[PDB]
Amino acid sequence: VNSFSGYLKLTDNVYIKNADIVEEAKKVKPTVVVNAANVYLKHGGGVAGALNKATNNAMQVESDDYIATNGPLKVGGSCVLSGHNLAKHCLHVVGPNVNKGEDIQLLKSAYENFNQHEVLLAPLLSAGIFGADPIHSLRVCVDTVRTNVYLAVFDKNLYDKLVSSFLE
Ligand SMILES: CC(C)[C@H](Nc1ncnc2[nH]c(-c3cnn(CC(=O)N(C)C)c3)cc12)c1ccc2c(c1)OCCO2
Repeated sequence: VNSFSGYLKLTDNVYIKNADIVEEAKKVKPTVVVNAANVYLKHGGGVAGALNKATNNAMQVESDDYIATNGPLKVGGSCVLSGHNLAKHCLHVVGPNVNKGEDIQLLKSAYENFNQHEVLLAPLLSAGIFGADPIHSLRVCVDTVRTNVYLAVFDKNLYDKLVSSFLE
């Protein structure tokens, strides 16, 4: 049903809210929820661990069967699988992990995957323990994504800093 509410409108197609992406998926019932994935789809930590636990491990079981036959994703790449009880589909997107020396330039490629979907509920790619500058990830999102993206950022201090810096 894609019933998003309580978002700040940053541009004509990018919205942001201080919220847990899991609670937003349960309220909104989106067509697509984006996972902040890694190349072997190991759903531990951050967004991935929270989405997988909210599916009672159904996401991990499906992802392990996908990887057994198809192998790992590339950094900047994505994979549509089931959204289970959270969404119709889950778009698993791998942003670069700059704390592990991956190329920050691939963050644009990671957000370009969003353009295949009319509307998405998504996290801020490559933030948290992946190490990218959040203000930079928000600018790449705004400059790259043309479809409707609703960003859920589960940290009030980070949310306030992003909004204040975007509005300068
Ligand atoms: C930057 C941060 C704030 C962001 N995290 C998040 N952004 C949006 N919704 C989120 N939910 C959770 C979460 C975790 N646990 N729970 C359950 C819970 O707290 N319960 C009490 C039941 C919910 C984290 C989260 C982020 C974004 C991208 C990343 C990244 C992290 O980790 C590495 C890859 O990429």
